[PDB]
Amino acid sequence: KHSDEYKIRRERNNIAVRKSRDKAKMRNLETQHKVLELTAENERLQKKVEQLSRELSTLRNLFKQLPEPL
Amino acid sequence: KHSDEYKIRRERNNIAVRKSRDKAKMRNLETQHKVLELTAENERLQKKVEQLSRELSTLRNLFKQLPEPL
DNA sequence: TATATTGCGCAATAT
DNA sequence: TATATTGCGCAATAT
Repeated sequence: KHSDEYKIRRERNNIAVRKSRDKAKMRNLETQHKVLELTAENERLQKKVEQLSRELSTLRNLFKQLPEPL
Repeated sequence: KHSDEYKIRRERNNIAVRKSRDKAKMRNLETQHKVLELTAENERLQKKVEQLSRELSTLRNLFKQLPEPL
């Protein structure tokens, strides 16, 4: 339209749209950051699992003969 | 509204834009799905770490004054 | 003469 | 009389 109330409401909506779009950009960046954090924690936990496995293999490899006197 | 070539170019761009925006929506869904998958794998790995801890503590808890005949 | 992506406004809709 | 979100077109830009 062309009324003065129309122009002010449009100006305000354009402001809100810019704000909402900027907020969505920040959310998407936060989602990317979360993917990186979970990937790092996944690699930490998997290395921890493997570490425990390697320490148990060495614990069983050398164990071979637990004394059986009789 | 410059020419007939203008109208066809705009029609083709509107098609491309709708396609591009749909592709972005599917990409964002893929990122959400990835977050869920990493979250599930992180819970599986943390449970595995805790299981290995519990099986080690109970192993050494029954371990007591293991023979030292001197 | 091609499609793909993106900042912006609009209008409809949602809160 | 409020802002927030979203489908769509436009024009500029990128590939």
